[PDB]
Amino acid sequence: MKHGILVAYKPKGPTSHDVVDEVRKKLKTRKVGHGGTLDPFACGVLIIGVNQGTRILEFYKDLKKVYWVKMRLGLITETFDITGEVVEERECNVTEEEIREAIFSFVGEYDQVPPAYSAKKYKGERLYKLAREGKIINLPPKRVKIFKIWDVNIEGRDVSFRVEVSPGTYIRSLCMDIGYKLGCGATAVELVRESVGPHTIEESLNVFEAAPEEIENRIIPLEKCLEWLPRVVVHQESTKMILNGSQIHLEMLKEWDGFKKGEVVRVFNEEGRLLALAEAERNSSFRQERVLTLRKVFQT
RNA sequence: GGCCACGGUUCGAAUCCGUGGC
Repeated sequence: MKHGILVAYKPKGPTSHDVVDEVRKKLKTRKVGHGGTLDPFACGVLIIGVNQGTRILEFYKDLKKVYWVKMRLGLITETFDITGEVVEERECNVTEEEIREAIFSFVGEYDQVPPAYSAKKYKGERLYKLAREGKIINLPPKRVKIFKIWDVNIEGRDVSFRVEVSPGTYIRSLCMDIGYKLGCGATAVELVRESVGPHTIEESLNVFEAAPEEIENRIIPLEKCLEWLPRVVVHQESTKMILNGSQIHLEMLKEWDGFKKGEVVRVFNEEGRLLALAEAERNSSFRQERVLTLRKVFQT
């Protein structure tokens, strides 16, 4: 029974949950989840948690992502992709200069409204559910930031490019907005998430074509997970304490590794075991004041 | 853990997580 994260590949077609089920089918379990959904029409990196690993999934939602996208100008749908049933073709007569101009005009920060077809919630129901019932929701915008755009390739009306964006950014909205700026409209047709944080699509595995063994081996152990984030070590004695509630104090730490305030921290004992993730209560300077407050404990 | 309500995450998560209650 392994416990950790699995960098999987979601083929174009099935939903993010269809991925989980596939996994939990192979590993014969139920403790399975993902740390970030991918629209069915898209494909790429999908962080999948196994057993105790599901507990750390929430930390991947804050990682930068890298997508390769291909939108089609002059196309518009209600879902912002090619799976929409209400399409509207529009005449596109813009110069490649006007296109690239619009594309890079988005590098930076802007307020992105979430597509009505999102998993966001309004009043106990999911937007995509409400949208299908005929009620479109207009949620408040989210200041999203586009870090950079590269490998732009223009072919007639099919524009394509790579982009790195902050967490919570919708590539569907990005395209729709670029199509607006261009007046002809735009719709995402192909979307490929090349990476989430440091997890590439190369390090990924197509759980749908692999066997249990193959899937098992590719699971990263809680220790090796969340490579980013500060890691502190505690004297082998204090371990039993931590595994039984108990906050962490100065006299329990053996190594520091500077960190912030409410910043998450990894807690290792001496034998080299992840004991728990905890939020700092201070900074990182030189009395038994609780210096770290538990945030999650692992009974692997 | 389980059973309810509410959120989260790039859309068909009841199924994963997180918050409240028991």
